[PDB]
Amino acid sequence: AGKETIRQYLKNEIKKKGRKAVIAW
Repeated sequence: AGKETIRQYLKNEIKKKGRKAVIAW
């Protein structure tokens, strides 16, 4: 869980694909 909030949840294991969750959805 991202309770380690950096578990990789800070990256969603994707950075949502590169923080794309805005660097490009």
